[PDB]
Order: sequence, then structure tokens, then C-alpha cells
Amino acid sequence: SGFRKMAFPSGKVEGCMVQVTCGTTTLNGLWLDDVVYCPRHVICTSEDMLNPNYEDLLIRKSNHNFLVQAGNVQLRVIGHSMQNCVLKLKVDTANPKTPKYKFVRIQPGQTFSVLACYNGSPSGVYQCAMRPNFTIKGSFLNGSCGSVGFNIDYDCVSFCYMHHMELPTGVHAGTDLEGNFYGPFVDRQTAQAAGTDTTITVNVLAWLYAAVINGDRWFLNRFTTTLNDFNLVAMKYNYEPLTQDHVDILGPLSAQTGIAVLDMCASLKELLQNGMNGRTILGSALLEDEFTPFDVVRQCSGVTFQ
Amino acid sequence: SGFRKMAFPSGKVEGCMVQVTCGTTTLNGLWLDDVVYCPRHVICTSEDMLNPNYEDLLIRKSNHNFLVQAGNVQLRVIGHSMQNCVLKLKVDTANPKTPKYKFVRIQPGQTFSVLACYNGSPSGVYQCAMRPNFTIKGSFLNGSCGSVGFNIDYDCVSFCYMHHMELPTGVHAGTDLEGNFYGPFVDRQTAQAAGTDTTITVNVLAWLYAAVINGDRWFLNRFTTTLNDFNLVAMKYNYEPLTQDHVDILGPLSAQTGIAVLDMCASLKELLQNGMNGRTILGSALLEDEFTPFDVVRQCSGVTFQ
Ligand SMILES: [Zn+2]
Ligand SMILES: [Zn+2]
Repeated sequence: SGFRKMAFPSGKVEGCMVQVTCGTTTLNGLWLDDVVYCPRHVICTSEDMLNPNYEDLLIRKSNHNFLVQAGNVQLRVIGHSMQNCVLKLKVDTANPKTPKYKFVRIQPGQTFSVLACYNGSPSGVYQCAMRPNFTIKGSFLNGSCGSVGFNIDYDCVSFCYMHHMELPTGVHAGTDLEGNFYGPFVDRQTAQAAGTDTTITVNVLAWLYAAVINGDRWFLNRFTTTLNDFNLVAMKYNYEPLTQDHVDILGPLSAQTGIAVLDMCASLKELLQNGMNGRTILGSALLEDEFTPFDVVRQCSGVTFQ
Repeated sequence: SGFRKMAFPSGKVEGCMVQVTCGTTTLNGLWLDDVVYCPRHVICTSEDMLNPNYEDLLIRKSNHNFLVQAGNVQLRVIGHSMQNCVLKLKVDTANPKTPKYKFVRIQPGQTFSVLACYNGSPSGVYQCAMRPNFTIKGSFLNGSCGSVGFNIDYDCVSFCYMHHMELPTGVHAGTDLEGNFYGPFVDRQTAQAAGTDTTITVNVLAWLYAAVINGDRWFLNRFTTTLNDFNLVAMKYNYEPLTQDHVDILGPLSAQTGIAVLDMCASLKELLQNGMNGRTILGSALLEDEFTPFDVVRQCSGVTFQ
């Protein structure tokens, strides 16, 4: 029993973290097989980030300008190229600690673990979610760029996020491992406002199921609702509209607990309209939306990873 | 910027996890040098846990009855002994992945990371705290016994917790790595009620400093207080009494932010007496007490680990 915000074990990713330095700028890179992936703004000075022309800046860089250090060992760079907003540094040595891995572009509402790193060294691991407005709410100080987000399925690490930017509002933006930003953001120090931070309804419901499974049940009520009726309430409270696809994904949790998805929606409706009256659910005083239905099933059954 | 509940990178501990089976019972062990540490109730049947005589049960076990598997490899057990509530299985092979390590018995209010494991395989990592009543609020399903809690200082893993028991109230009890339970709990399936779950005042204050550093400032007020006056309020709200030792530990955070410890206490006093009026601090709608002052300084400065 008990339910915690839980990150994936980070060892497989720790073995892939390297330091990348170009000129006066040092951030983190990801070493997989014989390629190191890092944010392209490693080639920028602080002044460059106001309006960088990355293709022109990269013309002034050669392979030997990219200093790559894996712990104490220096890696030899034998090629470099830019793919969207990431650089791919080809090195002459395959990472012997390369895990089975994939690159995946995640959807808003999906969760992943972040291994915060500085100077190529891991600092901590935590869980977060791709917000509907394509930001993440992380913990990143200067030097953390190139830290990555990931999911693990048994023995395969699916890399989904590379950190690039902090918005002036303190939220975070980054890319997939193909270098494409999530959302409209760009690797330029400019005005970039985030859209509405909408709540991930299907994740709140999954978390309510997790609560019931663990004995927090005070919020269950005698009511039901419909998708269209619930969504009128979701709109009022800046929740994502619930779809039948979401209802289907919650099916296993509905089956396990015997609480129909729409009955749980009616519990959520009352919590939105009335608040939590000074009480808590799973140690939280607000509705938590960074557990997916798959996260809940995983933690409530005890799935492991090779 | 940003502040997250962050666990230590778990790779060093992942390399120490093994599966231990005795008879029909399987849990987790910790393999360090040529010793495997696990809960002694691995020798119990479910029936035994109502009133086990561990010394009598262990007389019926030989070295070959302790099956120890590190991933796919079987370890050869060449000796066994009981130390308090843990078993020490001597094996014929030193763990080649043994990190620099220490065993430490932590104090209530201190935090640590837990690597939840099943069948010797890591499942997830999360942060938690030793509660003042010597329980922890974890995420442990059947099979998770022998999972460990730990802190990391640069390259040295300080192991502080081994999981043994879930109380009927759903909280968790365990031992240090010398086998001594935290608090009054015993490895017997009996009536064991936990004392008052008191809030860790010094940690709440540290977290308020973290909030200010990150721009959440609405709760600062025009007031101050004294230690004795604040503690009258702490008592009313089941908070730990604040001592001058706590004030001293918060000194660096006071110095950095320019907010005197007792002024922050007056902010906390008002939050306790008036609530949070439907607002949030660092994404929480309640006062968070599982960040230590050292946790806050670490995450706000970006310390890493070899
Ligand atoms: Zn950067
Ligand atoms: Zn057990």
C-alpha cells in the first residue's frame, strides 16, 4: 500500500551522461552508441542567444572544438551535424553502457522521469508530465541543459525529452531527441509566453482510482454524470475535455475497483465544484494530474525493469 | 528555477539489489562486498509472522537454503548470521558493482531516497522522510521487503533504511542496516499503532525559503515572532518544537534570502492560523515537510554526485 510520485530507476541513463563544452559553454550530452546528442545552443555565447543564426555559428566550429568528457575520460569527436535543435557529435568509441533504447515523441499529458545533471554528473531524478501547453514544470538551474527525460519498459529506455530553455515565467521547454521542440518554443532568449496550463483530466481520474485502491475514499458520492455533462464542468475549470478514448484507457482501473468511469467523473465534478473542504487525498490537498492511468496500474501492481 | 521532490540517482544502489529466497518466501537483498543483507523474516511463512521465534526458525536453515540471485546469476552462500532483525548472508563473490558506502542510522525528520524493488529488480525511486513517530510514508507492495533507503554524498552511498513491515494503518516500518527497527516496531504481524504524526517544522521552514528563492512569495508578511511564541502555535498544530539548533541550521537560507528565521516563522504562524486561502506554494496546497534544509540548499545550488 501507499502511493508515491515515483521516477524510473535512473541507472541506465546515468551511464549515458557526458559533459559537452564548446568555447566557454558547458552543458550535458547523451552518449548512445557512437553518438553524443546535445542542445545546439552549446555553440552560443550568452550574447548569441538573443538572436542566434545557428547555421552561421556552426560554420565556425570544427570537430576539435567540441570537448566531450565522460566522467574522467575524453571522447574523440570525428564528426558533427545539426538536426533541428540538437547537435549529433560522432565519437570514435561506442558507449559500453548503452542501454537498449528508443527515441519517442510523447503526447501532452504523458509522464516521464527527468535525470537532472550538471557538468555531465547526475544530481537527482524526479517525475513530471508534458503539460497540455507543451511546457514541463521541472527543476533546472544553469548548466542543466541537455538533461533528458525518459520512460523505461523492462529493459528498453525510451528517451522523450532534452532540456533546452527556461521561460521567463519559470517553466521549462525542450525537444525530443530528434531536436524538435515540444510546442511552439524556440531556442532563442525572446518573449515566449505559455498558453493555458490546462489540467490533465484523465490523469486526475486515474489518481482518484489510485486513492480508492489505497483506502482514501471520502470523496466517493452517490452521483453519476455523462461525458457531455462532465465536460461542461471541465471547461469551466480549465480541465481537458474527457473523450471516450480516455474512458476506455481507464477501463482496467474501473474493472479492478468496480467504480464506473462516469461515477468517478461525478466524484471529480463535486470536488471541482465544492473543493476538498480542508481534506487530503493521497497526501495532497489538490487534485493531482501527473500520474497517467498506466502509471497507476504500474505502481499498484509492482512492475519492475531489467 | 523550479523546485521538485527529487530522489538521488539510483544507479549505484541498483547494482546492489539481489533476490533472496528461503523456502517459499522471496524478497530483496542488498549485496555489498561479499555480504548480502536482507530482512530476517525471509525465513518465515505467512503463518510464522503471527508469533515467530526467529532463533528457533533459523536453526532449521542451512546456507544452501538461502537462494540468492543477482539478475541471472546465482550466488554461492558460504555463511549466514542474524544481526538484530537482519540476516547477513556471506557469499563467495564480492559484488563488482559495490559503491563506496556507509551504514547510517538517521534521525527523525531526515529525508532519504527509496529504491522500490520486487524480485530483486528495481521498480522506481522516490523521496521520503523518517517521520517523528519513526514510520515512513512509502509505496510498498508485497515483495518489496528488503528495498532500501539511502543518501548519496558525491561518491559515497549512506544506507539508512531497509523495509520490513506495513502497519495496518498503511504506513511503513523498517530497520537500519544493522537490523535495528526505527521506533518501537517489531517484525511480527501484531497490533502496532503509530504515534502522532507530527509535522517537521524545520523542514517546512526550509521549504518556505525554497519557495521565496523560486518566486512564490505571497505568504511573506509584516510580522515577526519569538521561538517561545512560535512554539505555542507549533504545539497547537502538532508541529515539532523549533529549537535554536533548528534556527542555526536554517542560517544559510536566511543569509541567502535576507529573511530572518524568526520572520519566516511568523509567515508560517499566519499560514497555520489562517490556512492557504485556496492558494498554492511550489505547486502544493499544504505545507510540505519532507525537504530538509540541506535538501533545499542542494537543489537550489545544483550539487552533483560522482
Ligand atoms: Zn542552456
Ligand atoms: Zn515481508
